Amino acid sequence: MNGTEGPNFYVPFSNKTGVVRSPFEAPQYYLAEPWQFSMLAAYMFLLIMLGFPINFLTLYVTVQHKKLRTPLNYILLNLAVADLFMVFGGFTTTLYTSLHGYFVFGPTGCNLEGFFATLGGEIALWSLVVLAIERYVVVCKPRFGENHAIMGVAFTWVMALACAAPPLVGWSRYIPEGMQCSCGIDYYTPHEETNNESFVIYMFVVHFIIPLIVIFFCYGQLVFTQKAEKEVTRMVIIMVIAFLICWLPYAGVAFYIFTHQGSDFGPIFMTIPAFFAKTSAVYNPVIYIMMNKQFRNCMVTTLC
Amino acid sequence: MNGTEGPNFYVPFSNKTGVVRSPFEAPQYYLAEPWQFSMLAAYMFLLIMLGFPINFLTLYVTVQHKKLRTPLNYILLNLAVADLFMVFGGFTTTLYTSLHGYFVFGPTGCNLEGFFATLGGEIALWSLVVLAIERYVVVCKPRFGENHAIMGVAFTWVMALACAAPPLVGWSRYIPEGMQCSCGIDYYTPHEETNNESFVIYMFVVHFIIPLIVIFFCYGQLVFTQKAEKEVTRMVIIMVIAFLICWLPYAGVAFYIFTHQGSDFGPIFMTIPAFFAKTSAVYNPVIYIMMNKQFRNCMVTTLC
Ligand SMILES: *[C@@H]1O[C@H](CO)[C@@H](O[C@@H]2O[C@H](CO)[C@@H](O)[C@H](O)[C@H]2NC(C)=O)[C@H](O)[C@H]1NC(C)=O
Ligand SMILES: *[C@@H]1O[C@H](CO)[C@@H](O[C@@H]2O[C@H](CO)[C@@H](O)[C@H](O)[C@H]2NC(C)=O)[C@H](O)[C@H]1NC(C)=O
Ligand SMILES: CCCCCCCC/C=C/CCCCCCCC(=O)OC[C@H](O)CO
Ligand SMILES: CCCCCCCC/C=C/CCCCCCCC(=O)OC[C@H](O)CO
Ligand SMILES: *C/C=C(C)/C=C/C=C(C)/C=C/C1=C(C)CCCC1(C)C
Ligand SMILES: *C/C=C(C)/C=C/C=C(C)/C=C/C1=C(C)CCCC1(C)C
Ligand SMILES: *[C@@H]1O[C@H](CO)[C@@H](O)[C@H](O)[C@H]1NC(C)=O
Ligand SMILES: *[C@@H]1O[C@H](CO)[C@@H](O)[C@H](O)[C@H]1NC(C)=O
Repeated sequence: MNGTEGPNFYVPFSNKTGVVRSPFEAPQYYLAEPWQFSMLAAYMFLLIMLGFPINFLTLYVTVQHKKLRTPLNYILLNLAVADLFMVFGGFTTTLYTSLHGYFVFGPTGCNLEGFFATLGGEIALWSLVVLAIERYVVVCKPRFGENHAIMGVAFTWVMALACAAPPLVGWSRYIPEGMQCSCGIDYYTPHEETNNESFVIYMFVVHFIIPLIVIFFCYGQLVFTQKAEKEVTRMVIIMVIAFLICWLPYAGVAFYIFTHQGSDFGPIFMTIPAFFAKTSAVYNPVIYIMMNKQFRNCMVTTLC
Repeated sequence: MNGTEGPNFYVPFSNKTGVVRSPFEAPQYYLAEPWQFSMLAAYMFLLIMLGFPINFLTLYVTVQHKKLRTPLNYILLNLAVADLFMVFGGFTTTLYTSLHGYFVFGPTGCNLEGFFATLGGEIALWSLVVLAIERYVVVCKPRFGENHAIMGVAFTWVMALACAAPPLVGWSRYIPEGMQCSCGIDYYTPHEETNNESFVIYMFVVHFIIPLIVIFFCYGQLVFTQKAEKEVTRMVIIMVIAFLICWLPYAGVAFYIFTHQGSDFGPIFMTIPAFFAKTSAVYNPVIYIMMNKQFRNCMVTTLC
């Protein structure tokens, strides 16, 4: 093995020189310089200070304006609420961890950082499944109304909790990654007590591949088969593209590690894809403002 | 003396145990923990990422709309330009310095950090003198026009360089302060080679007290003697109040040090008032948007 396994961690750094220390006990300065950690903390402080206002505003405008009750309006409001849980439930721990260079709050802090990012990411993925079905029904007419949109909202939380929750209670586990200042699913160790292998297969099949198959089925039916409907279909296309840009690098590296456990990689290998993925809390309302005229006008009316 | 003086620095920390190292050579971890430096860097990254867009938008909107040519519009455009110089000329060095825990760029980096902050702050203060005169002339009628406003703009640069430039070329000097990750005027040492004492008296009399006398003489005329002119006067009042909030804590501490050289103070003593003062690069265009209806409508028009 080229890294160091402990009871509840896997450090991507060899202990042949004796310097490896648990990421729950001491700063991780042996594997990176302090200025590198301070870049993580500065990046996290930015996302917190932008994420809270742009998601609170999206929530506030939606509730204030009763005209915003299309399926798109409901899903975007749901994403704003899940984004706020990521910022305050999860990102507050990332920032504190990045300031000191390790999980000062220990395994509990790791569980908070990982759970809310896994929860929020899967709400976004299953929301895109809901919108793809809605677009397919609306455009191909093979009616999707208010009830179906709200039923879809509750559906996203059920599926996302079915992915984020078991690692809290004994199926897989959340474990620090990269420079050890963020947490994710354990792709690194067998750890039979938690049946790690079955959960990763379950996560990738049910909560990655099956949703993508549904989205591209509905899209395929769209392509091989009015102005207000076109504006919504155009935004959903960009929402899916943005999701792929955000999460595919992380998905590929995680799957590579899972199929190459113990291989020679360093802390930076997962650090960059992990922290790039955390932009997921911010970008959806930015698309919303740029690609939905009615909502953008409501925000200007509310703001001014 | 309760601190440590070297050839070009004064560290507010006793070298009785021998751990003091030059802030141009080594990280300053002997006087503060790494997470404290990381807090400075996260704060500076915030100010750069906010400072550049809000000031650039003010410049762009002002140039685009030919109607924005009042004396207030010219001064706010001048402030947006000086703010941009602060962000890219000065704040980039602060972020890098605060990431590493010391002035890796050395005395040149200290000169960049201090010069552009002193220049930009003095442009703001002499701009308030111009606005006070313009308000007193228009309201009390004892006519101020485009020529007067632009003449005032050039006047603010001449006065600000009369304060900021001599420390580059031998009258006083810029020296790190606090946790040593920002730079300002030498209030700490005699250093007769650069005639430190006479510059500090010159700075406080010519570039603090004389401008405030002029501002409060004009205001005193306003108080103890239409709708469009009231809005401008209201905005100038808040600009003055905001300036005093920003700079009075720094000015008071710096004057205390100058009259109690060598006394027992620590690094936090000047750190917080120093870094609070750096909000000066962002706040003026915020007031602009909230308190000038014409400019706010033009911004909304341009951005949408
Ligand atoms: C990396 O190796 C070092 C050196 O063997 C380990 O440090 C020792 O740990 C044992 C177990 O508690 C102690 O009894 C020794 O006193 C430690 N020695 C020193 C010099 O610290 C360290 O635990 C290893 N790190 C990991 C994460 O396994
Ligand atoms: C603080 O005191 C220490 C200890 O006296 C100084 O370090 C010494 O500096 C001399 C002069 O260059 C060297 O010859 C010694 O070898 C140094 N000793 C050690 C242990 O490094 C240090 O220069 C002082 N710091 C400042 C800023 O003046
Ligand atoms: C390095 C230190 C430099 C310090 C010196 C800085 C000087 C700044 C002055 C610029 C004048 C620009 C003139 C721009 C003319 C604008 C004309 C305009 O818009 O109004 C015309 C109107 O007819 C009028 O009566
Ligand atoms: C109009 C709105 C104004 C709003 C802003 C109001 C600011 C009030 C405080 C000013 C700072 C004064 C600094 C005085 C420094 C004295 C420090 C002192 O005595 O401290 C000794 C000790 O040894 C040190 O470590
Ligand atoms: C810093 C926080 C991180 C890296 C959180 C990680 C969350 C996951 C393990 C997310 C997994 C996935 C998605 C939410 C969407 C794409 C498919 C998955 C299963 C890789
Ligand atoms: C971090 C950068 C700092 C602290 C820059 C400091 C700049 C000055 C020394 C400015 C001085 C003043 C003003 C510009 C306005 C108020 C009066 C002074 C002389 C304190
Ligand atoms: C560790 O790295 C070396 C070098 O690439 C490799 O040969 C070895 O198989 C790796 N260990 C594991 C367990 O994969
Ligand atoms: C250093 O601190 C002590 C304690 O307050 C003080 O008495 C002394 O005057 C200080 N040194 C100088 C040079 O003022």
